[PDB]
Amino acid sequence: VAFGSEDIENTLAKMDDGQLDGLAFGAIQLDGDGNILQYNAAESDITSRDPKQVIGKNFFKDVAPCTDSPEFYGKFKEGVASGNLNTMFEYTFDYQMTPTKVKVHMKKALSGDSYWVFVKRV
Ligand SMILES: *C(=O)/C=C/c1ccc(O)cc1
Repeated sequence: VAFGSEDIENTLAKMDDGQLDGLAFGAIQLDGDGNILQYNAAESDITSRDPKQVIGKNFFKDVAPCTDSPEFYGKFKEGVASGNLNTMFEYTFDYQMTPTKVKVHMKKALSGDSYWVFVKRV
């Protein structure tokens, strides 16, 4: 239930949008190409994005352009390709929002066809 948990993908594997909105950290589920599958309440609180509005949109191309870099998007693609996405790093979100320092945790989902992007303020 906590950010950075070693088995976080197991816990969240069953959750629907409802339980996902209950997390203390931002949670985004993306497919291989980075299209948004799920986007919870906590993430919305940090970025101002309307969940219903971003579902279906491409995270790296349209929603979060500042993440289009080797340091974020680069690693997402490496993980999709290797099949073992799992990395944590510091990042700053600043597109159409006050510059906000966060800690990010990307981790492949158990379904093997989706990927998680977790975020919390620092
Ligand atoms: C940089 O522009 C990041 C923007 C952003 C990150 C995460 C989100 O959920 C929404 C926008």
